[PDB]
Amino acid sequence: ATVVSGQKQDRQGGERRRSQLDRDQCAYCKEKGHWAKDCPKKPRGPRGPRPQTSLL
RNA sequence: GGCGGUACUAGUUGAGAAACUAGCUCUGUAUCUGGCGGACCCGUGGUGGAACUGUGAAGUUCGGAACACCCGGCCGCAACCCUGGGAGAGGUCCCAGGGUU
Ligand SMILES: [Zn+2]
Repeated sequence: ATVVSGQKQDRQGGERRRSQLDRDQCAYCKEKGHWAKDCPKKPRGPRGPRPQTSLL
């Protein structure tokens, strides 16, 4: 056949870290003990307090 | 907890407002990159072979494999982006594909 495909191009370099994330660390608060999916910061309803006004 | 703006409160300085510091109020804030489940398909991917020999390590024989738990991809999902097309009084739209999580 000859002539089908070819290039052979070098391209490397993928060194990146996640704040030295640990298998026992949190990727949210950076706290060690729980996981991000278990971060106590994870907000969620219902809502806390409730506003209310009258004549103003 | 920390800081900034606000006012006030205290202390100091000062004649002076004002300056500074501290206290604090409110106000506001700032982070899920390792993705999570699902099924159970593929790779012996990872790790602990089993007994036996032996003071000890190490081996040996067995099987030459098995199992188990995890593992990756993989699928379902949402997020982000690359890519394109065409018209539109200037970058609007709509929609599909992939990768990664
Ligand atoms: Zn956390």
